Amino acid sequence: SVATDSWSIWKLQKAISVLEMENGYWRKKQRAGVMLTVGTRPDGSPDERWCFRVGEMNWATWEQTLPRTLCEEPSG
Amino acid sequence: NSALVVRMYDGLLQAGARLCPNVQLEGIPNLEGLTPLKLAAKEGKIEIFKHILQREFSAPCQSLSRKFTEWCYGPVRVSLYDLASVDSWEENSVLEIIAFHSRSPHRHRMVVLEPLNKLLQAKWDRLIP
Amino acid sequence: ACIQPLLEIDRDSGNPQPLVNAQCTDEYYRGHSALHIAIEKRSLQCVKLLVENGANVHAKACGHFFQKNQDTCFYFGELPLSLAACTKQWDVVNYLLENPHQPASLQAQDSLGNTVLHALVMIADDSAENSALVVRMYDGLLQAGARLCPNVQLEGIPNLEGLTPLKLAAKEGKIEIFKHILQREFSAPCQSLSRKFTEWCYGPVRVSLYDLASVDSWEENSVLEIIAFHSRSPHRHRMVVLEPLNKLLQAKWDRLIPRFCFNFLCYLVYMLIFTAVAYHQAGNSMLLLGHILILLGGVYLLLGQLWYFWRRRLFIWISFMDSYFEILFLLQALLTVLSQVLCFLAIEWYLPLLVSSLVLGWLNLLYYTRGFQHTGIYSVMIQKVILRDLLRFLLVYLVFLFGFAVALVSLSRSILDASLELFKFTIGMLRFRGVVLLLLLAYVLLTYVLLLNMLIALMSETVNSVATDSWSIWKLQKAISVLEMENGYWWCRRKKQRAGVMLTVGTRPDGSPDERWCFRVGEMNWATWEQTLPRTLCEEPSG
Amino acid sequence: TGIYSVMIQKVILRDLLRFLLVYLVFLFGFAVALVSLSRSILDASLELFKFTIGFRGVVLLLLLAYVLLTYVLLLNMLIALMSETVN
Repeated sequence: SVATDSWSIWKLQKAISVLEMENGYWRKKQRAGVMLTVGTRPDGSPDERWCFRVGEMNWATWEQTLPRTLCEEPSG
Repeated sequence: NSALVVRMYDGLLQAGARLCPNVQLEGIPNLEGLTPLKLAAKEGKIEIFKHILQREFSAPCQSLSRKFTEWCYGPVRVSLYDLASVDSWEENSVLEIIAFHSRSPHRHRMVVLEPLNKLLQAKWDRLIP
Repeated sequence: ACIQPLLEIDRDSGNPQPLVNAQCTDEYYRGHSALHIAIEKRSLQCVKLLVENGANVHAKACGHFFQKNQDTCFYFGELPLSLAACTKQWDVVNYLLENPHQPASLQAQDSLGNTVLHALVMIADDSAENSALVVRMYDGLLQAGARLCPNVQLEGIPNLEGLTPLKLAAKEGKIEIFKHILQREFSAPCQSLSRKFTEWCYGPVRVSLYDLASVDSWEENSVLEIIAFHSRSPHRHRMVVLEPLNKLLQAKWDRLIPRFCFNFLCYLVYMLIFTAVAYHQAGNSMLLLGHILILLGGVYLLLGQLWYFWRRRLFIWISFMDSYFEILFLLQALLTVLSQVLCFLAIEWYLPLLVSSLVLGWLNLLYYTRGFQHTGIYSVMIQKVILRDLLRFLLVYLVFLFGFAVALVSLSRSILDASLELFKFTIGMLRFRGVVLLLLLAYVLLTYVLLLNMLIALMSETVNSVATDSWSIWKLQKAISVLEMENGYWWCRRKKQRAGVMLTVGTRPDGSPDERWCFRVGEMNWATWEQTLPRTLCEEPSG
Repeated sequence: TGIYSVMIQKVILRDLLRFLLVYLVFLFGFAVALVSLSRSILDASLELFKFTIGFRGVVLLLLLAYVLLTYVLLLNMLIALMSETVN
């Protein structure tokens, strides 16, 4: 039970180092996500938000129902 | 506890979409200036934080969700996670509050979560040099 | 509802480049056709509608999103049939095979030379549902290939790297489809597709025959040779414990014990002579003869190691783990010959270097302790511990010793001398004075912290499933030894004996008799009484 | 102490076969290295035995590698004890 927690603490240390490096010495940061138009608000205006993409592969999705997609075709 | 809490939280978000549509309730700060996500990150609540980051609404009030699927092809899919308060661009991000502000013994667990994991791995791969 | 009207419109307009076979242009998504989309959306009727209107059922989808080992890429056989097979759609595969308009052929290859069978190999991740789908789809495709193209051995088709699907599963490290292919049984009339047959069954005991088509290390580019030398998967050792490979390597090791013991005796005499010639440095003539013998032995061993690094592909997979031990032996022999060359010139650095070339030699004898079945596992565990823990501990200890020695040379007012003093201390056998005592205490405390931390790597390795894995990795080491001993290095024609006994297993889809080199394996199963009795070659237990 | 005696007999079952052989080979190598550094071999071996429990830089590197080998053998006996530690 301690091994996964120690691995998480190492991930935390690496993240703290990443944040201190993103702070900069004495540059300006860089957003990592891509701004995308997800859909429609209650307003007619579309809600466009900075999304970060994560790949997934599931071999059990054949019996399950397909979720709603933003793009019907894999683009970019 | 957490099942009831997330059920009540999503139910209140749905009722907010029904009653006050032009208002983003999760953007409301407290006197210390925290949205509910930043406060969940600071106070160390794992289950609600993980739920908000992995939140999908299949309802007509789909705009409340933060997890979308960009495209699905065969077994593979690309999911989208919102980075409203998460990205370290703006002041008082979720990562900045977890690393520097929150006092919890299990805070590291929040870094193992799915949307933060790939983001911090990519930023580590960028900041290796 | 628009598809058949659109295709009727394009057919009535007389289009030279038809709409149905139109493929994408973008380099990301190149070659994609409407048939691929109809297959991915799991619609058999849309596939039939597209095929009846002249769909190219062999259209290759060779974009960057396809045919890739890259991130966020889905690799299958670029062909529509391979897409339907990899996505668990048997009805679509059967329609693409048996339609009257344009049947898809199983011999078809993509831009990488892979058939649909290679594609089923490439998408395995050794998961339960995945490997179940892979073996079921693979057996169904083999049966349909026997029915539709009977004179064709589909498993014999090589790709651009020159691999059958079995060799491709061996290289890519896919265990479950590999394990299934080695012991396929068909209770159908298509018994010739199997590789496991039953020579005779009497009650619970039975003798099974395993085919050795690609398995035997007699032929070139075998499965054993690519598992030992070519595949880079972390689970290669598991693949050696599988039943026909296990029994085959057991028989070959039991046959090749005496050559191993002869090489052990020769190297032990070599090390005794090298230690005796080093310990001394009428009698001068004997020492000169011993030095000449050591030079000749080191030259022979260096030639053997040079041939080994010449014969092994990509420096034995860049010597990351298992082959580095042989590089240690090669470096020891190189230091031996360099020390002899410096002693021939009588330089001042001859006698030190030779001594070094002694110690590593007495470490390299540990190679042979991989034998004898208990110290072999002990050596495997010792090599796993010394692979990464001892190197990092020595590096951090060297850095700490350099810092402490630099502090000692700064406070006292050679660098090496301080290091030597630390080494002696390592064996273990008034404000400035208190500060120096505190510095020595801090150095000893850091050394103790490192000593306590080095146990944690061993504790994690004991946390790992070592019981199933240590025996398997020892068997892997024994198999590598069997292959290298079968080579001979200069008596190269020694590896000229096939294993097994050639037997007529059955009839092919072709009329010709099925003749294959089979290996006999005894089995005893007490649960076969509810099951149906299998077809036997011999009715009575013979030989 | 009976279970301790069972563990001790199982350990001496495993120490004398592999550990004694590797330790004897290491002692012969170290004594031969010492006799090379100097210019009674048994005496040197005994000195080596004392060292085990108890040109200059090259001798420091040889002693450091020998101490590392002693630590590796101790860690292998700890790994054997850990394998015996299964429930």
